[PDB]
Amino acid sequence: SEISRQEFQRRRQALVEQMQPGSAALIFAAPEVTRSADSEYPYRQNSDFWYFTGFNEPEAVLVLIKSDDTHNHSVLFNRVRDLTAEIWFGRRLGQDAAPEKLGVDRALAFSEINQQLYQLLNGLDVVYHAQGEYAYADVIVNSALEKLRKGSRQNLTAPATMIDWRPVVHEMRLFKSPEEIAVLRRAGEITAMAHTRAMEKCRPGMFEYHLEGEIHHEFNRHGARYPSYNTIVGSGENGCILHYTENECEMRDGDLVLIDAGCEYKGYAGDITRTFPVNGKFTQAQREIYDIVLESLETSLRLYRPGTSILEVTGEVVRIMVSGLVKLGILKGDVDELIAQNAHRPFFMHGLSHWLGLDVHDVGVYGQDRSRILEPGMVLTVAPGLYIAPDAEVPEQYRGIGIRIEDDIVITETGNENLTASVVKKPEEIEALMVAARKQ
Amino acid sequence: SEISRQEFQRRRQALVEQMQPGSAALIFAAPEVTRSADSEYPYRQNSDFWYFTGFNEPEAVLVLIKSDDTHNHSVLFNRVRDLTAEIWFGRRLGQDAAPEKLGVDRALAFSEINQQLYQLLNGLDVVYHAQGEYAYADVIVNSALEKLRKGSRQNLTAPATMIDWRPVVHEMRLFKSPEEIAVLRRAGEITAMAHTRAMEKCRPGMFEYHLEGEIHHEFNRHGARYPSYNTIVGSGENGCILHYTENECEMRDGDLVLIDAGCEYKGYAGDITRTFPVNGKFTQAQREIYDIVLESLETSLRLYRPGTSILEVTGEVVRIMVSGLVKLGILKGDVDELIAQNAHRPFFMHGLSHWLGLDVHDVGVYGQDRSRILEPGMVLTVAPGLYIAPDAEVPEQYRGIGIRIEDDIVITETGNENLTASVVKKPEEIEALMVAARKQ
Amino acid sequence: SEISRQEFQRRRQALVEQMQPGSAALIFAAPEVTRSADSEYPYRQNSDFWYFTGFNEPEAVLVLIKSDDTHNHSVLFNRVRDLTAEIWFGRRLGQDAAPEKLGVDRALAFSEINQQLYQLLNGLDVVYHAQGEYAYADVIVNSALEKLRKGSRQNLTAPATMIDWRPVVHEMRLFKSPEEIAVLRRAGEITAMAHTRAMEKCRPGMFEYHLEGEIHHEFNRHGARYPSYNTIVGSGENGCILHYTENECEMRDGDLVLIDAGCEYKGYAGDITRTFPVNGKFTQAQREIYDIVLESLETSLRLYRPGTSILEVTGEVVRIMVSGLVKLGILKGDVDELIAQNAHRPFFMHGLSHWLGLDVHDVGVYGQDRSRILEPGMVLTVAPGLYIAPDAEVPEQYRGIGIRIEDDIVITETGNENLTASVVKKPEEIEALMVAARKQ
Amino acid sequence: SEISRQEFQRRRQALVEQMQPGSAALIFAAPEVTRSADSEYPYRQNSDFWYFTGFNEPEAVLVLIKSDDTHNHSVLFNRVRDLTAEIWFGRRLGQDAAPEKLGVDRALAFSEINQQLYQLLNGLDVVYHAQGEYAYADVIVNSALEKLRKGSRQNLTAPATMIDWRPVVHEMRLFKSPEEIAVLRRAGEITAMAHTRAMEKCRPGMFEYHLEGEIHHEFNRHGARYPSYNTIVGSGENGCILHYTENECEMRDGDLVLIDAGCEYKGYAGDITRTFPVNGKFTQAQREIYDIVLESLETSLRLYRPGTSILEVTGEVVRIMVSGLVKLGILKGDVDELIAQNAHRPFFMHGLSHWLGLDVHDVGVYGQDRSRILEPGMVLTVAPGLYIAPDAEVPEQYRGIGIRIEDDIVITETGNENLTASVVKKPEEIEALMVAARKQ
Ligand SMILES: [Mg+2]
Ligand SMILES: [Mg+2]
Ligand SMILES: [Mg+2]
Ligand SMILES: [Mg+2]
Ligand SMILES: [Mn+2]
Ligand SMILES: [Mn+2]
Ligand SMILES: [Mn+2]
Ligand SMILES: [Mn+2]
Ligand SMILES: [Mn+2]
Ligand SMILES: [Mn+2]
Ligand SMILES: [Mn+2]
Ligand SMILES: [Mn+2]
Repeated sequence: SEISRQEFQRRRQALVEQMQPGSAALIFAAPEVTRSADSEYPYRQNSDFWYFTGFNEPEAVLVLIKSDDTHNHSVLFNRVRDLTAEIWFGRRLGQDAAPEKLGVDRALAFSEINQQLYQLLNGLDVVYHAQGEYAYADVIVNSALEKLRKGSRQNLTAPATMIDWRPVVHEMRLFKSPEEIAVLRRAGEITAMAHTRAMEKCRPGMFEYHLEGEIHHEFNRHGARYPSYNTIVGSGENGCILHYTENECEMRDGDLVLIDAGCEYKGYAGDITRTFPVNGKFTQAQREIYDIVLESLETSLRLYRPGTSILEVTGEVVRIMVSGLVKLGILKGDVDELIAQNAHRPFFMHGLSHWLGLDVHDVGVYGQDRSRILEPGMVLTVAPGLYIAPDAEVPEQYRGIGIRIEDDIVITETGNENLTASVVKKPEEIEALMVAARKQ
Repeated sequence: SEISRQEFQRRRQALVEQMQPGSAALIFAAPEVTRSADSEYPYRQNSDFWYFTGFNEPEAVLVLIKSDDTHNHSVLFNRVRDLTAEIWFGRRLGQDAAPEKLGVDRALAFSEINQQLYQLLNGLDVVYHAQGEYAYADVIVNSALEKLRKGSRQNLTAPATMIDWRPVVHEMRLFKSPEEIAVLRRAGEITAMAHTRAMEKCRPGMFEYHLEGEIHHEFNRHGARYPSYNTIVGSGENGCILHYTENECEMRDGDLVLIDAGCEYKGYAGDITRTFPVNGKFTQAQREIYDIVLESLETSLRLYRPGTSILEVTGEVVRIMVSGLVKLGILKGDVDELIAQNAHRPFFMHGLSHWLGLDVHDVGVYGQDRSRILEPGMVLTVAPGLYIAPDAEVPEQYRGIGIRIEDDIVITETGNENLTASVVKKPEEIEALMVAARKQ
Repeated sequence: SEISRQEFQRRRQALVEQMQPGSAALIFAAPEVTRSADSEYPYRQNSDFWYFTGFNEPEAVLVLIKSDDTHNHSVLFNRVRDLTAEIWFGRRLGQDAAPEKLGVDRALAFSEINQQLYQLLNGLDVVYHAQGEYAYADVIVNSALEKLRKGSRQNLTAPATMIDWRPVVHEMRLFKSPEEIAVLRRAGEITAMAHTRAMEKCRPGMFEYHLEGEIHHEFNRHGARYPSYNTIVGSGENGCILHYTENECEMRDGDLVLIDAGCEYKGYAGDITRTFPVNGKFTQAQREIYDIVLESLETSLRLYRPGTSILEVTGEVVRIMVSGLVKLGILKGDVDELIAQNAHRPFFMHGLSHWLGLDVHDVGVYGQDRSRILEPGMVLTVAPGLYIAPDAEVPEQYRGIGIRIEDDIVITETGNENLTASVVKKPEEIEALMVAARKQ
Repeated sequence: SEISRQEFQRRRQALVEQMQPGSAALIFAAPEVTRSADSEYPYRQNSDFWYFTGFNEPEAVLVLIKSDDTHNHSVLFNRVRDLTAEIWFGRRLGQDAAPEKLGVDRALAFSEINQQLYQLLNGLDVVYHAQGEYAYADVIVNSALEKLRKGSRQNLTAPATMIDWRPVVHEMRLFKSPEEIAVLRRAGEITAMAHTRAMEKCRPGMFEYHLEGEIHHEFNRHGARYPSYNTIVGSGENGCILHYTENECEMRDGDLVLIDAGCEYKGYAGDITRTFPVNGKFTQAQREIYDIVLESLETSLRLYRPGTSILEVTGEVVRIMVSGLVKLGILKGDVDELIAQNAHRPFFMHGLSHWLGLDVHDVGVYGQDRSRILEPGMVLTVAPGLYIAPDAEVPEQYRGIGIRIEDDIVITETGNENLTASVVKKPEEIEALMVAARKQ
């Protein structure tokens, strides 16, 4: 699966449709980023710039100009071609090939941007710009507007209105197209395959990072070179740390391991969590906590549909959790009183669901307390968990247990589709999978 | 292999030994670095801060104070402990545990640095600071010195002399200790194992990135989670691009593949290049170029020793190259005239050798044209290559061939030790290794 | 004459009337300005901040909030009272006295602005801000908007639209109210008195700066402590330099002296130029150039009225000038051809007229080539001049002559009113005035 | 009096003498400074740049290069000549005329500084630079050093040591040469003439600013165009505000007026304070406070000499003050106990003496509590005062009285010379002077 030329074109048009007449929108590429000294991290394009271009170079700027309600055109600034820079650091699109390759009307050298950008904004009424996203962008934009402001004797005028395009663009990204869902579907499959492999490879005596290596190799073999976020492999008490990425410990027989990992496929994020016994067999105490988290996930997957909200499903999860914990003697008292006192918060201290897309924690307005009514095309995670601290004042057998189970879904017309159900989560199925692998 | 507490202590003392009396040296940690939106790249500590601390947190500053020629002490600023930040993002050293863990006299909260740093520099004559390394550091340091400058009514005075410690510290890093060599030795072994595996797995129809996945998995299984630089896998004409990292192409029977990859083990970089046929059998034309590059490497490995230089060995390599190319009809004319006209430069257009250590392109003064006389403890690469452009005006059979062969060495008392010789480079040995694997 | 409380109130309301509902306008005070080391120049408030407040302290910000089409309110941030800062640097308004004194609804400490401003902008749709006017303002505003942008979990939202209020406010300042005209009328009288005094005091052997001292003393005695711009006193060849402020030369019998000087009365600028003989008697050559400049001024004063433009009157001046110069043999050829070739530009190389108000070069849109149709209430200068370079290739007697004559006017319903006609400009009247004084 | 070419040359050499061999010192000119919109304050050169050049243009940089202990040379960067910029804003030195006019070896265009400065610092060991003085300077200097740091392949190296030249240069400025003393002597005379005139012109009903106008006119007529600081004219209760510059009040019969004003002559500051009755006749209550302040001044003028300190003389002044106040019933108790409790501080709350030179609050180290031993050539103020608040709990007749009397002196071999004694300070002499004038 991939995103077509035509889809990138549609997105630009959909933004232009919402822009005021006599305006220009400016979307900047991400800077390169130092890892150490002269070496750089692998390049990651800005998600919003990527969304309208599918162009993976730095030092580029998309300018969409709306002259009026039926006339508009696109200008790309990008790096000029250069034999020496390309023998070294690899090929560039340049200006000649860009109009056709990327479907833009004009392409200009990024090195000429300060000489050209103000001429493009001259006489417009509005400029859409994401101020404070990048410093190099703010410098370029403020420098253009100052030229126009001070150039009234050269008959130049600046647009007096500056509008943030992020709310508009993030509201667009919140609703996935059929193509986007097809890509995210494959990101979910790739990620599931990686998690199944981690379960099948796990043995006591391996280190947490060994499972990270297995996962990343699986991402890569399907053409997802990078993860969408830093992989979490928290065995034992490390599973009580929500974003544990040290992954430095020897995995011990008797412990659970919590794996939170997701690939990045064509820009889009997978995001799955699975928790399982290192030795392939859940203890009674481990099952008791795991069952509460699994019921939470399974109930949420039933409930999520158009018309409800993350807040409303979260409330049901809290009920399931508080009731389960009371039955184990981890909480004491009346369920409804405990719910009203948020007595689950020491054990479940994060949100159930976030938007998913070009970023793992994707853009889009949630509403107060995540009360926004869900609609078809919204893509989100379902990620209940329970984390009992090593020093919690609860029965000994629950102390130092961290369990999360997380799936990725898309809201459909009548309910939801689970993108990550191809990796098992029922305990009996986890155990069968690990036994099968240990034979072979 | 690892670096001991005592070794970190020795390094600090070695720097303090060179500092003026009545001075303080300020060494800042690296900032966290955004990959996209709220997600961050895996943290990489500043190599110089790492060198004196082996401490892998951001928002930390080492202050070494030399009161006089026998009195000095160390102060660490680091992140305070915090239960909520640690349930989320994982554990912190804090101030209580830091003196013992890191061998410093005092530890203070990074959040108090602007209230404390000027009190530490008050009345000193010199401050050692790497100006322009990090903006957040320059702001902290300039803000401290301004307080002191303007506080003469509170009996405060600023050191009038600011010295860059980088030349001193980089001259220290240039000469590896026995422990550093032991670590780099293991980085070389780990990297060699990865390159052997890539050769053994390569088949036509696999993609360049598939070999990247194999390599990274091998790094990880030996406890080197990250590469020291972005992995290069350039098959066919892609091998003519020196830092090709797209690794996006299907590998074709008939083509060579150039793999440039290195692990990062305990901070230290491996750096190996091997070029081999995708189908396991070099053609006559491929052998003809490969043999020139291999002779270049083998001769350089014989020559490198105390007393010579990168420049002097490079001159021998150029002779070997120009002579080989003339014999193939790729160059025409008198060898010595061609050498004097640098007629190899269209085909070999980079340096033979760089320093290697905590950075792949390691710190240390090279001298003019890399004429610095080599001494025991210097660690460096030997990396001859020949790159014939797809459109070079040479016999057809050499066009689009990129070959590099690179090993890592340390200068010893009587010659050099090859850290990366455990992966094969003689063509007959490459071919045997790939045939053996293809059986199985 | 002065500006009333009620007038400041009217101005704010007139701006609020034009603002969108659910918006806030932010108007910042000028920073203090170093002259040398710890000493500062006399404080000059930002003209726009002054316009809405008549408040002459630094570190102040006016926030006008339009909740909707009938509800709005004002908030002032200003310096808190402080006994020690006031024993030293003199009295402050503070927060208690500000609402009544300045007619604002609320007053808050400037030192709390970063804690309060974002709460004032929370949930608004638009913010009016003059971006790039002051750096300290941009930092305050961007810091507030970032808090709101990132505070969606605390139910905060930033206005997505930022609008420059300068075009609106400068269009307001362009049309003077009856009170403003009364003040500018007195600024013109004060300035005229100063220029008359300079003529009456001038003797050969005095220095240019001596006339500057006379002028400034006259400004001050009428309660205009500061000039509106740096005083020009260019005798002889110095009169060929348009903004000559060195005023360092001995004034010579035989030379003309050009005095360009203006007071600042209650914020408003006077701006007069008079040129006269140092010895009180114009030569034939001096009269010949002076008469052309005077006819230019006198014709322009007849012509300026609603319905015409600076461009249209400038064209008449150019005709008068080119014709006069041709008659003197300073230009050669056909008048209309010379006009079409802009042959006056070596001698008259600046505009005839600029807007006048709180700034000497006052705000307001001129239109292309200053073609904007004039309307009652516009206040402007009329300032023709001719400058013949010491090395111009013209008859010897005109070389090194600089003459400008400048008056300040306001456009009325049927023509214009001359605010600066109380200082003489007809040569016979200049000469009588200087003879009378010499007796003283 | 003026400062010779030779003296500027001597100063540069005296600095070069103290510089390390293989170093360059960088001294930047002051920026132009906005008063409002496009209008600028009168230009004031940086005192340190002025000290070595007597050059009064912006955008200039003096580079003094010490190659070794007998070889050094000077380079000026300054504005290029330009006919259009000079017809408008007046003449420029340029590069051709600068070597001779300013006694420098080479002059280069300021517009080429980023292309040339790094070539001047290449290969030096030390750079003397006043970091944080001006932002435009820090940008220029850091940009040069970065070029050198990163240009090792072009055989460039940066000086690793940066030293603040301000301590050295300010220690030079602290000791005035015979020429400097001659100029400061004339600044004292000019300032005294102005203060005598203010006394002679004062009548009840005049405003405070009227005396400011008289003073400034007197400065100007002697060729001191600008004051060295903003003039203070505090009548009545305004005299209790130390730096009262509003000067807005009608002067009332019965009140004292405190005038603090100083001219700037050839860069050097006069600084005199005189307090006198508005109506020409001191009351008993006014005399009682005035006599304490005058005894303080007269005793200090006797005491100041090489070997003592500002601290030591201040202690004598405090004794005189506490004793006087006790006799008036303004303080109660034992003199020595009151002195030990600093019981004078409500009434005398500033220092007695500051250094005087190119800045009114001149550069130079004071020592702890101003304990530095005085030496011939030091120039300083002597400025005791007593300020009784309108609401002080003291006998009614002393409330709202502000009196300061300040003279400028230079330490000589055997004592001091009073530069400002030509304006009267004994009350009987003040009264005679005002009576004489009233006849005018
Ligand atoms: Mg347990
Ligand atoms: Mg071929
Ligand atoms: Mg003449
Ligand atoms: Mg009284
Ligand atoms: Mn997750
Ligand atoms: Mn998630
Ligand atoms: Mn390599
Ligand atoms: Mn290498
Ligand atoms: Mn004028
Ligand atoms: Mn004017
Ligand atoms: Mn004073
Ligand atoms: Mn003083």
